[PDB]
Amino acid sequence: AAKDVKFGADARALMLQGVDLLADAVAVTMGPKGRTVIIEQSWGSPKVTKDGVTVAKSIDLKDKYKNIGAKLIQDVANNTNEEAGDGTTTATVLARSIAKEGFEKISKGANPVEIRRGVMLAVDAVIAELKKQSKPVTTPEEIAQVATISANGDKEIGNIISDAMKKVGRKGVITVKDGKTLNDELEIIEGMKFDRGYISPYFINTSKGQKCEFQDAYVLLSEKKISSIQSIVPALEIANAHRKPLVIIAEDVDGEALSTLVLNRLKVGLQVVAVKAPGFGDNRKNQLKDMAIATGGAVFGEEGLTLNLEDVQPHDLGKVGEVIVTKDDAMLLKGKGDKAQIEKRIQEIIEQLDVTTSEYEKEKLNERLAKLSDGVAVLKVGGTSDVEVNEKKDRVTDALNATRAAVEEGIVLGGGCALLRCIPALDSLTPANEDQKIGIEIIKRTLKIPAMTIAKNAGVEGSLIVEKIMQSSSEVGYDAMAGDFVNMVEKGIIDPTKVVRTALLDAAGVASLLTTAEVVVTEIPKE
Amino acid sequence: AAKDVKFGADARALMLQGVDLLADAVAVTMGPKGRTVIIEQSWGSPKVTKDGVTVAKSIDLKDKYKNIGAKLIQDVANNTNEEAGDGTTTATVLARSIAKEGFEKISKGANPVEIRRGVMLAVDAVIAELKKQSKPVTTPEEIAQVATISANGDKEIGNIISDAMKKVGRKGVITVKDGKTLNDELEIIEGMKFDRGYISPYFINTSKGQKCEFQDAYVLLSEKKISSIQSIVPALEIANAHRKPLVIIAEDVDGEALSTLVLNRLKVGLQVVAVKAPGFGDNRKNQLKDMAIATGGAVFGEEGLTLNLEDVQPHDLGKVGEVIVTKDDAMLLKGKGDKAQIEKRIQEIIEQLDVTTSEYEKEKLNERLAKLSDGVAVLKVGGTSDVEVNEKKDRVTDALNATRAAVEEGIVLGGGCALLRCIPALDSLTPANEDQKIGIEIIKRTLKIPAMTIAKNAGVEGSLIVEKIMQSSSEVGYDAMAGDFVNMVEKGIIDPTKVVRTALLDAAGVASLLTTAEVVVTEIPKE
Amino acid sequence: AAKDVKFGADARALMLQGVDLLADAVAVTMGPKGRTVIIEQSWGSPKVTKDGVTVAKSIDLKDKYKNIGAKLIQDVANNTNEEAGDGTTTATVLARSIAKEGFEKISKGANPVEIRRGVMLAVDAVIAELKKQSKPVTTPEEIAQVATISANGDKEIGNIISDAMKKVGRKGVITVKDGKTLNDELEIIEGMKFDRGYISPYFINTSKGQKCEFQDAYVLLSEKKISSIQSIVPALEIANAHRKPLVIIAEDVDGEALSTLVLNRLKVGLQVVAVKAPGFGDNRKNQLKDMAIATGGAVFGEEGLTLNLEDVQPHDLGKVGEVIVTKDDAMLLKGKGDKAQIEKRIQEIIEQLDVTTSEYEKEKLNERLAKLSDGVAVLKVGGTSDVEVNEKKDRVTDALNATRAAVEEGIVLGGGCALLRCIPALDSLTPANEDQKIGIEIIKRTLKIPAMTIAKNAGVEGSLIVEKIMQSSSEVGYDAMAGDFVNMVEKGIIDPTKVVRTALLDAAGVASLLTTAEVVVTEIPKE
Ligand SMILES: Nc1ncnc2c1ncn2[C@@H]1O[C@H](COP(=O)(O)OP(=O)(O)OP(=O)(O)O)[C@@H](O)[C@H]1O
Ligand SMILES: Nc1ncnc2c1ncn2[C@@H]1O[C@H](COP(=O)(O)OP(=O)(O)OP(=O)(O)O)[C@@H](O)[C@H]1O
Ligand SMILES: Nc1ncnc2c1ncn2[C@@H]1O[C@H](COP(=O)(O)OP(=O)(O)OP(=O)(O)O)[C@@H](O)[C@H]1O
Repeated sequence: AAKDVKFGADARALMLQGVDLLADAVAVTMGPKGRTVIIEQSWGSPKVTKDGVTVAKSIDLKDKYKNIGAKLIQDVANNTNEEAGDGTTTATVLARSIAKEGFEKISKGANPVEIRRGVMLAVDAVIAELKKQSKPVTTPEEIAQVATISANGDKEIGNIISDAMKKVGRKGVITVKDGKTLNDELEIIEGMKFDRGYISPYFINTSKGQKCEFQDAYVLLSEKKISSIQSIVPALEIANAHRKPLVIIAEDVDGEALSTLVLNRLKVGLQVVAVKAPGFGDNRKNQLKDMAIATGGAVFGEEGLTLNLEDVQPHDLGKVGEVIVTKDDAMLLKGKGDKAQIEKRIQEIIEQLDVTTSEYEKEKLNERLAKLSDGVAVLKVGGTSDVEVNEKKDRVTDALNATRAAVEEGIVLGGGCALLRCIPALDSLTPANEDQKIGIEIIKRTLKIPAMTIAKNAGVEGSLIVEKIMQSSSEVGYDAMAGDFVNMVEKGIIDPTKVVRTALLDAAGVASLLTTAEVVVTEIPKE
Repeated sequence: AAKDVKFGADARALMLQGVDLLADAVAVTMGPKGRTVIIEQSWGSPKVTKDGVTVAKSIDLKDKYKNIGAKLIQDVANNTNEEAGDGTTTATVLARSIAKEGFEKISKGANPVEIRRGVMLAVDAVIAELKKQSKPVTTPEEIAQVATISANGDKEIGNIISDAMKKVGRKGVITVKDGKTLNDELEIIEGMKFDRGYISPYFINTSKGQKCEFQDAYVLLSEKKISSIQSIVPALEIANAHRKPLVIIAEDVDGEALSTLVLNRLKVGLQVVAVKAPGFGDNRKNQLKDMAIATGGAVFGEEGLTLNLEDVQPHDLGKVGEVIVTKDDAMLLKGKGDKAQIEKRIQEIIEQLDVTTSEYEKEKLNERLAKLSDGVAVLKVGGTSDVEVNEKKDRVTDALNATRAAVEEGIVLGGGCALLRCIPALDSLTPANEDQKIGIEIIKRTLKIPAMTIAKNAGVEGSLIVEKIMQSSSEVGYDAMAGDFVNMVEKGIIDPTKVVRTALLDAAGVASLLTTAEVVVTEIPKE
Repeated sequence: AAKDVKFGADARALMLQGVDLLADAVAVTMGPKGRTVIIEQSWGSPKVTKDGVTVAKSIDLKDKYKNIGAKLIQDVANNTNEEAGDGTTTATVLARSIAKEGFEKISKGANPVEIRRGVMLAVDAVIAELKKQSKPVTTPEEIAQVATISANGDKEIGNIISDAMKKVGRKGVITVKDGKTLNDELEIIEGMKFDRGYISPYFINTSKGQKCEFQDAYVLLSEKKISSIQSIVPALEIANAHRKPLVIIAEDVDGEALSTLVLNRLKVGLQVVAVKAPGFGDNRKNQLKDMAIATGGAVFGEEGLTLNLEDVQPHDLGKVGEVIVTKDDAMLLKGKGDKAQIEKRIQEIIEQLDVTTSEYEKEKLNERLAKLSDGVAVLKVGGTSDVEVNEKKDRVTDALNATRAAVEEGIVLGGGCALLRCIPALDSLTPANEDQKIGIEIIKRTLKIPAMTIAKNAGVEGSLIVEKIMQSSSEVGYDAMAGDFVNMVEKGIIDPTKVVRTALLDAAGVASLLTTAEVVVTEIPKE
């Protein structure tokens, strides 16, 4: 596969052209006054999006050289998204500025490696300054303000997010789902729910809603399948002797056992129900064990210390205040397990969370903890059409990620003033040689880009706005939407520290490396 | 794959061109004086259709940028069709008008998102006004008028639909089927007809029509296959002892039992007949249960509380006044069950219908309810060729959907006056800022489009007609077909509220979102 | 396939063009002030590499004739990289210089073969001079200096490598792996770790970290799978009688023995744990023998002297001070085996090393030796993105290779002065005839190329710098990074002798042979 090689300024110019194209495409979506971007899909309706990463990841150029810069900027945006979940457009603009300055400052005697060293030094100093400047979050109003700002200045989403986290705690489980109505909703699921329905409709006893209901019902857990008639008779004997319903959670119920259950329920009125055990693999056993602790019962069929169903006892069956089972989902509301073991199980789960880190394992552990502790909340966003629902879901997810980040770390002035306030810190550095001085100057000049872009999107001269902000007091910033200088903290225009620092770090790291190239090798295009 | 990017005015112009082409193609079929569109088909005779959604879906543009607008308008039309079943052309024209007005107002200082918010606020106010203006449907005359207007001014369609809904109630089951004669027909099916034929022709006892006819006949319902000769003798013995016919509905009849039945009938004249069970699986079980309840009999072979056929009893067999069985269908006319049991079964059916919604499940539950309660109505449309039959079926389906919507909610003045009468409600709004004022003005100017289009299709000046309508009383409108101003309600020109509000909402929602684009990303055409 | 033939100066010019292109692409990355080269990747992000062999291996030219020279230079670079691991760019530049000089001197009467003979003679003399000038490496500071120089002036890598070699000896096992933090980290592994996890979670006894810890635990080693319950019980009585925990390392634990162990641990609290054996095939058996020797136990199931598990003895069980086992890895820290046998094992392994040499076999034997003697060290390189991590990892690997080469042999002045100091040796040769004199002259003039290139990359006249170096004292060269003449050894600018001599030998060997061509036969391009 023959290859083409270009030397010197030509390759840099072409790469800069590609970077500028992608950055210009992504920059028009920045600020409260930004505008959306339409992407043409290959199978159906186009996407109308306002996310920087989504726009960046859907641009590939014909020329083989510009595509290199496009790919590098895509990597910057994707890394920022993966690390923080927000602040991708800021990363893109910062990377573009750094790349432009680096390409402009090269000369015959310059040493790009030392320039990169100086850039990294300046970035480290700026990040330290940001960490000094931060402040924690304590009030729900701050949470609501962060959520509102991250969601394109929409107040309803912020209020919904604040209510959700208030109800299920700040570090709970929250998810976004497609709605079917015009207006969004918040639904909170409490107790134990595992999305399974009764096997046979004959167990229905409450027609309204086609649901089966009990009160103070014995709970039976069986890890393995229930096949032999001899393996159930003691349980029904106990339930009928103590005049209490019985809910049978087992891997499955065989034809003979199911026939016995249904016939007894029909002809004697004995209150009994059966549901499939939830989860697959080790998750099934884990959930069964957790239910056993929650309801104070015992599980049958464990490989270790196996217990036989033929010798069930009244103390082995857990007690639950309420049980609801329908076509699709089942709910155990009020367990009766002892508190100490519940707390110990919670402690073990949280300890396990820190042991092994994988998205699936971590998510499963968090879901189990939420089920066993406080519950989960579901956000359903509505709209007139699918395009609207998707576009709103993007913003809602951005708001959730930003709010979580603001819970983890403090908050700083929004609107790009957080970076502008760090310029003074760069005047205390002592560059070792000339190249590090060049790098420090590059970072100092680049720190102003975000606020300038936000002002530019509003249709006003950004440079004058920045000049005015720098000379004003410490807490004064520019409110793009209103178009006047206000007290940032009071008005609630705030941003998490994690997002800002991650964006700056990733952008600088990638762009500085890019600016040291001298030769570019590509493949000749095929016919 | 390489991709192309366009900025600002060029993308807007191309997308507007595509939208204009699609809407111009679709809008020539609006109003009573509209003309048809011929769609070329790749496997037979072309379609000659006057339906907006079909024309919208049958258009794809060679260029990529215009295709985006075409696809968005297709989404609008499809959403309106699925939600309401009518009013697709109105939605298309409203979407075009909103898109054009939004594009005409974008400038450097403009803020498209706030314009969208203002548009949504205005649309909500207008829909509230419409719901205020709505009035309920009370008499069959309004049903006939709605059906007639929905079917492009065809009185026979309205009369047929009104008669059908009178016969089978206002919420019965009505289905449209192709015809084989010049004149359309209405057929009512009462009792329980399930389209199953006698297993052996030897049971026929009436030459004319080759139909098996019985009076005051026992019915034997079996969920399991009848094969054993032992299991079938007792029922025949009871029937012979009581000297009454007997119809067997079962999963299937085996060689031995079938041979016994046929030979007994032939050599002794015993009155018997057997048919397959209708439906499959759980549906079959439910159908058998419903017949058992209706006929006052008992079902054998049920998995829960199973009853075996060897111990059949006289009180376990239902009685039906009349039984008709032929090669294609079998009908049970007059059941002999308990009225309270029937009422409870209907209550359960409707309650289940109120639990979970799916087209298949809802359709099946409705079919069972109609069979057990009032029956169904079948409409057969006539024509000289398939093209005419399809073109008329389109209108008949539109009429059914419009009449159903009119039954569900109120009715408002037709001919576009319903929207024209809502303009004053927008004059009571107070925009928060300039952008919301621009959006409100956009909707205020858009609300006149339907009347203007209807007038234009008639060959007169739309603006003059709209102006004259606006200065008249609150009850006067324009009769497009006749060509004079009349009392809209008195002449019977009315439309459902649901159609109007759905069209307005969908069109505004999609168009306003479309009008906030700044960039378009599309794939370069391949080779 | 049709082929094309070229004669004389045409072919030489074409091949020289190809060689010049490749060498120009590769030489811009030489010295402390070099610049990086970007390679376009077919499936993802491009590489940003400052590695000579990587650049050379990724250039192919459309023209058939140039590809010959490109391929020959690729061969030079690959051979140098394989033999030494460093000094690829020096080899490439030397090869270009030799090829150009040889091509320049071919005439009607010249004899290329004799020129090659003279070139080889001069190269041998220069290599002898280098070996005479070398000195051994003694202090850790020299190791740090060599690592820093080879790592492109990065002191952190040098310090890390020096510390690692101090900890795990100067001939231990060091591996480079991708990290997950901003800063590179050094992790040292001691004892014996084979990355195997506990068979069943029930064995966990330390809640924090979900680990299993024992002190002074009996060790049972079984080459073959332990399945029959009778084959594991006697060890259990032994352990429960001596009141010590037992660790069962075997090929696998079947459901029977596994059930016995887990049940006893759960119900009686007996301290036991089991793990799979490491590695496959003969490696597994060798590892088991090594553990047996270290712990002082005996391996069960050996093909020779097959010792059945039914007769375990208190003295046949290994003893280990500490045991840690978790979901992924297990560790035995302080074995109680006899020292003398440990030595005999070590001498046996090292004796086996020298007999057979295959990369897999050498790696495995070295791993076993390190595990049994001193342990291993892991170098984790940090970074913000994949490109940065790869770029740093290249330099780290080059530093490791250079440090190993400098430990194996001596060190010589860096910056190209080592070769410059060897020119006087060539003045003592007496060419047999004219052609050998021409070859000696070619090598004499070529020896200056590395220093000239390094000076050129810094942005100064290379000729003046090399001339001033040659006329100065022996211990004075040019410091490119600072830009002044200094004492090379004192400043710590040194290189290994192996790298220099290998690069010179390979470059001369290939270029001299290339410079004796007269006809080039190439395949005609296809369609
Ligand atoms: N009303 C406002 N006035 C001033 N600055 C604002 C205002 N609202 C948001 N900002 C600032 O603008 C930026 C928010 O824009 P945006 O959400 O597009 O940025 P991003 O996080 O980089 O990208 P995205 O969220 O699309 O991935 C943040 O700097 C936020 O501080
Ligand atoms: N004789 C009439 N005079 C005035 N307006 C009329 C008359 N007949 C129908 N209309 C109005 O014209 C529209 C009916 O046309 P049409 O059926 O093409 O529109 P649509 O409901 O948007 O689409 P579709 O063809 O799918 O039903 C409705 O607004 C109806 O109120
Ligand atoms: N500060 C310095 N001043 C002078 N010479 C230096 C300095 N640092 C390194 N050198 C010399 O420059 C050369 C380093 O270049 P480099 O490591 O790129 O060459 P290479 O070993 O041929 O290639 P590579 O390591 O990429 O495979 C070596 O000769 C080293 O001795």
